[PDB]
Amino acid sequence: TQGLPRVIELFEARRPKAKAVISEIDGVVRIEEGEDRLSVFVESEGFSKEYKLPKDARLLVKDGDYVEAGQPLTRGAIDPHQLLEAKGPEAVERYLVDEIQKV
Repeated sequence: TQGLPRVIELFEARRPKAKAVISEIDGVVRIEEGEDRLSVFVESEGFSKEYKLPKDARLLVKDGDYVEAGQPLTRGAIDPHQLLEAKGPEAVERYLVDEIQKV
């Protein structure tokens, strides 16, 4: 359990230790792995951006799936600033409040 240090981690908006990753744009998910490291490509009409992922960490999105902006690709806590610059302010409010209340 994360607990009080997590509450502090939230109220201070501090970089999560087990940082998940979020899509900066809206596009399809194309998973590519030769066996070295894992790469997850969020690709769209005008933009193609790839995410470097460690082979060990697991993810929430199967290949070919649609992802909204700021939608977490991997499992873990989410860096507030990232989703602020991704999804926008209201979603940040929602996440912060819901996590504090989760604890």
